[PDB]
Amino acid sequence: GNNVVVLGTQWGDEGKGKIVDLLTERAKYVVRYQGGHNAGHTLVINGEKTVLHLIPSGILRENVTSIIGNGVVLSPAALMKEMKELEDRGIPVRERLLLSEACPLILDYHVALDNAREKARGAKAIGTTGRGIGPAYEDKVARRGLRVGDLFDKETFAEKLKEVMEYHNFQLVNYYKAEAVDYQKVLDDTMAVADILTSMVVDVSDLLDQARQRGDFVMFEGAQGTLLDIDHGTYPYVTSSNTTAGGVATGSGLGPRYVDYVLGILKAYSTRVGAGPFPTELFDETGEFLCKQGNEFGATTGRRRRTGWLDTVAVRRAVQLNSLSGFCLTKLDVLDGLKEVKLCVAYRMPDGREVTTTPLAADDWKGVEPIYETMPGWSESTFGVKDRSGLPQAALNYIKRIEELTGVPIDIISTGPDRTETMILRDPFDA
Amino acid sequence: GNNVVVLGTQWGDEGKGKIVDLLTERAKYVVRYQGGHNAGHTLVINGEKTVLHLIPSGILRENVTSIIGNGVVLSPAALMKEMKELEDRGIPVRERLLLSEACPLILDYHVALDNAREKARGAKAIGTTGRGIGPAYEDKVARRGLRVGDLFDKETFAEKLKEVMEYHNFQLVNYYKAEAVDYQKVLDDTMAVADILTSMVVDVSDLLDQARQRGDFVMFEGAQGTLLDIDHGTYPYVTSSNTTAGGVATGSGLGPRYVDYVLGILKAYSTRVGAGPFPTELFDETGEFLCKQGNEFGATTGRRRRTGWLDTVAVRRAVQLNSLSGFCLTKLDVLDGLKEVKLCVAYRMPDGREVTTTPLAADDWKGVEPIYETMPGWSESTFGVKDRSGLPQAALNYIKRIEELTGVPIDIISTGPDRTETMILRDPFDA
Ligand SMILES: Nc1nc2c(ncn2[C@@H]2O[C@H](COP(=O)(O)OP(=O)(O)O)[C@@H](O)[C@H]2O)c(=O)[nH]1
Ligand SMILES: Nc1nc2c(ncn2[C@@H]2O[C@H](COP(=O)(O)OP(=O)(O)O)[C@@H](O)[C@H]2O)c(=O)[nH]1
Ligand SMILES: O=P(O)(O)OC[C@H]1O[C@@H](n2cnc3c(OP(=O)(O)O)ncnc32)[C@H](O)[C@@H]1O
Ligand SMILES: O=P(O)(O)OC[C@H]1O[C@@H](n2cnc3c(OP(=O)(O)O)ncnc32)[C@H](O)[C@@H]1O
Ligand SMILES: O=CN(O)CC(=O)O
Ligand SMILES: O=CN(O)CC(=O)O
Ligand SMILES: [Mg+2]
Ligand SMILES: [Mg+2]
Repeated sequence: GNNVVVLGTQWGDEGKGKIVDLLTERAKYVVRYQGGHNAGHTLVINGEKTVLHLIPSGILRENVTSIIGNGVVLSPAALMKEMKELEDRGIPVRERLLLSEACPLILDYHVALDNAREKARGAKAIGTTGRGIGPAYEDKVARRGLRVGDLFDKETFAEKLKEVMEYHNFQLVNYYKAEAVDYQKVLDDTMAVADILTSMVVDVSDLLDQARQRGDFVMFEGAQGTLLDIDHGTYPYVTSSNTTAGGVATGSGLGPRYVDYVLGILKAYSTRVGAGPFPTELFDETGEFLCKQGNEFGATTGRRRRTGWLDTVAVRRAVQLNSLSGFCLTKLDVLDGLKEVKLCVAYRMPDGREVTTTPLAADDWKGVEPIYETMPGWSESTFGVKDRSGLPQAALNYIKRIEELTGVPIDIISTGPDRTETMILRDPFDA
Repeated sequence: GNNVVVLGTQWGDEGKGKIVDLLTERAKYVVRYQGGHNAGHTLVINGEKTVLHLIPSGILRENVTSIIGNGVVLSPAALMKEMKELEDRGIPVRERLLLSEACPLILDYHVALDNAREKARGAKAIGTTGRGIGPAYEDKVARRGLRVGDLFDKETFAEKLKEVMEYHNFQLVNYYKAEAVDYQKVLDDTMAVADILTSMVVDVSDLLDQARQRGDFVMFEGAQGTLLDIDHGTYPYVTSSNTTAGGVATGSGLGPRYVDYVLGILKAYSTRVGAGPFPTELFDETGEFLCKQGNEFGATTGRRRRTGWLDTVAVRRAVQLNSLSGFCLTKLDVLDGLKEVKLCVAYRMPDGREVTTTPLAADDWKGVEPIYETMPGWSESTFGVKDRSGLPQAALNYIKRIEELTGVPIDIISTGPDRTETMILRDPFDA
C-alpha cells in the first residue's frame, strides 16, 4: 500500500523510530501526526545511535521529506535544540523538514502548567513526561492557543502571546502558588527562532492530497501507543492526543479513506512508563530481567520502564481500534534464554467472569487479573537474526501463537536495535 | 459500502439530520462521533418536524440502534430533556439509544466557563452556541474531566466531582469575577439521572468491530461542518472537535480502514452562524432572500444564519480532508426564481495572486476575495421534485458545474425538508 501507518500497539516504546527508519528507504514522506516531544524514538544505524523526539524518523534518509503535521503540538525550543544537534552531525534538517502552520505551539508556561497540575494531583499524578503536552492541547481545544500560523505577524503574536500568558500567569501564581513565567523571555526566545521555523511551513493536507494522487509512498509515524490514547486509553493515565490510527487523518489532513496499510508495532513483552493499569506487570527476577535485557529506560525522561508479559487481550483492542493490517514483532532477541514465556490470553474480572475484551477507563481495570498460556522459552540466540530459519522453533511457535490469538499476521520481526537486524516477511508498501 | 459517513462539507447546517434519517432505512446503527448538543438537526417526516441535538438522527426508525460514541461530549441534562420530549411523542428513546462509557460529561460549570470565556473575548468572541462544549473538551484533553464511566461508582464520582468544581469555581469567582456554580445542585441533578444514563452504556468500539464483521450497515452522522474543524477549520472561529472524516474513528473506535463511503452534505448556497471568515458572504437583497427563502435560522440558538454563494474553493478543501465519495446537494429548491446564481471558483489573495486553495487560520483569510462564475438561475419550481427530469436545465447545469469543479459526483439531490422530497441517484450503501 502507498500510504503506510506505523504506530504503537501497546503503551509506547514498542520500537517505532527504528521501524520507521527501516521502512522509509522507499518513502517520499514521513509524517508525524500527534504527540510532541514526549516521544523518544531510538534509531541505530551501523551502531550509531539517534534519539528523535519531535523530528520525524525519516530525517536521516536524504531522499525522504520529513513532515510535522497539524496534530503535533510543536515546541519551538525543542525543535531548535534537536535541529542543532542533528546539524552538527551532518544532517541538514532545514532542508529535509517541513511543518504545518496549524500546529499549536508549546511554550514555557505550558511546562509550568504541566508541572503545576502534576504537583496538584499528588499521589495520583499521571507521570507525564514533564514536557508541556497536556496544556498545549487544552489551549488548542480551548481556542486560546497559539499556532505556527500566529508567528506570520510578529506584532499580533506579542499581542496574542501577552493575553494568554497573562491568563495562565494568574492561575499559576494565584492558584498553584507557583512562580510566574516571564512574558518577555518567552517572546524573545521565540522571536529568535521564528524565521527558521517559519521557513519550513507548507500546506501539509494539500501536499498529501497531491502526494496521494501521484501515488507517492507515504509513511505515517505514530507516537506513544494505543492504550495511551486520550479517548480509548486507560483514562486519565493517558497522553492527550489520539494515538490510535484515526489520529492520522485528523492529525495530517489526509482523507481517512487513503490509509492503505496499518503496521502495528508489537514489542514481544510489555512496558509502561507513567502510572496506570498494567495487568501483566512483573515485579520479580523475570521482570527485572526484562528491563535489564531490553535496556528498558525511557528514551525521553530516562525513567525506568515497567515490564510485563505480552498482553494479547490488550493487544486485541489495538487490532480493532487501528484496523491493523499486520504486526511487526520487536525485541524477540530479548526473550532469549528464558526457560519459558507467557501470553495473557484473557482477563479474570473481579466479579468472577472470564473476559477477553479490556476495560476502558483506568478505574475499571482496578482489580482485573490475567489468565496466561505458558510456553517454552529458548536458549539459542535470536539476536541479529535476519531469517526465520535462524529462529528456533520455540520462537516460531511463540510467533505463530500471537498470530493465532490476534488474527493478524506478523509481517516483520526485529532481532536487534540496528536497522538491519530485521526480517521483512511482507513489506507494507508492496501490500 | 457498509460503513457510510454523512458529514457537513461547509460550516454546519447543510442538512445532515434530514439525510441521516433518510438513508438509515437500511441501517442497523447510526453513530454520532463528535460535538455535543451544539448541533441542531431538523428532520421532517410527513410534515412533522423534529430537531435533534445530542440524540442521533436514526432515533425515529424503530429498526435502527442509535449510538452516542466516545467522541461526543455528553450533557446528562440535555440527554434527559430530549429523551422526555421524544418519549412523550411515542419514541421509546431508552430502547433505541446506546452510549459510550468514554464520553466526557458536560455539566453546568462547563456552561459558566463557556459563557465566562465568551465574555472575556469581548468583540472577538467566537459566537459559541452557549452550551458548554469547549470547556468539556478542554477538561477531556486535560485528563481532569469526568466521563460516563465515572458514574459507575457514585461515591468516587462526588469525590471527583468536588475537586473539579472546586478547581473551576476558583477561576470563575476569582478570575472572571463570575458567580460560582453550586457543587450540590450539580451532584443532585446528575444523580437523579445516572441510573437511566448508565443503563444505555455499551462498549461502542467492540460493538462496531462486531457489526463490521457481520457486514451490518452502519451510518456515521457528523455534526458541525468541515470549516469548523478544531484543526483544519478557520481557527479559532471553529468548534472544539474534529468535524472532518478522521474524527469518525477517533470518535467511535472503528479502525479508520473501515470507512467505505463518505457522503458530503453540500447546501447549494453557503451559511455560517458564529463569527469567522466567510468569503462568499452576501449582505444584500440576495443574501436576505437566501436567509428568508431557506428559513436560515439556527436550529439550536435561533440565531440568524449568514448566507452567501456556494464556495467551491472552500468545498474543495472538504473533498480532500474527508476523502469524499460523493455529494448530496441540499436546498436546490431554495435557489428557485433567482435570475442568476454564482459559484466561487478561486480566491484573489491580498498580494495579488489568484489561488484555488483556502487559507488555514482565520487571520490568514482576512483580506481574501472570491472570483465567481456567474450562471443562469431558473424560474421553474424544483421544490419537492423527486426526479432530475423535473429539474430545469439551468438547475442541471449548475449541478453538473459543481461536479466539474470538485471532481466528486453529486449522488443525491434534496428538494425540500421532508424526508421524501429527495432524489437518490446513487445510494451510498450499495456502493
Ligand atoms: N534488543 C532489541 N532492541 C530493540 C529492538 N528494536 C528496537 N530496539 C530498541 O528498543 C528500544 C525501543 O525504544 P524507543 O526507542 O523509545 O521506542 P519507540 O518510541 O517506539 O521508537 C530502543 O532502545 C531501541 O533501540 C529489537 O528488535 N531488539
Ligand atoms: N427548502 C429546503 N429545506 C431543507 C432541505 N433539506 C433540509 N432542509 C431544511 O434546512 C435546514 C437544515 O438545517 P439543520 O437542520 O440545522 O441542518 P443539519 O445540522 O445539517 O441537520 C433545516 O431547516 C431543514 O429542515 C431541502 O432540500 N430544501
Ligand atoms: O502528558 P504526557 O507527557 O504525554 O504523559 C502522559 C502519559 O503518557 C506517557 N508517555 C508519554 N510519552 C510516551 C512515550 O513516547 P514514545 O513511545 O513515542 O517514545 N512512550 C511511552 N509513554 C509515554 C507518560 O509516561 C504518561 O504516563
Ligand atoms: O463551541 P461551539 O458552541 O461549538 O461554537 C463554536 C462555533 O461553531 C458554531 N456552531 C456550533 N455548532 C454548530 C452547528 O451544528 P449543526 O451544523 O450540526 O447543526 N452548526 C453550525 N454552526 C455551529 C458556532 O456557531 C461557533 O461559531
Ligand atoms: O521513548 C519514550 N519514553 O520511554 C517516554 C519517557 O521517557 O517518559
Ligand atoms: O443547527 C445548528 N445551528 O444552526 C447552530 C446554532 O443554533 O447556533
Ligand atoms: Mg519511545
Ligand atoms: Mg444544523
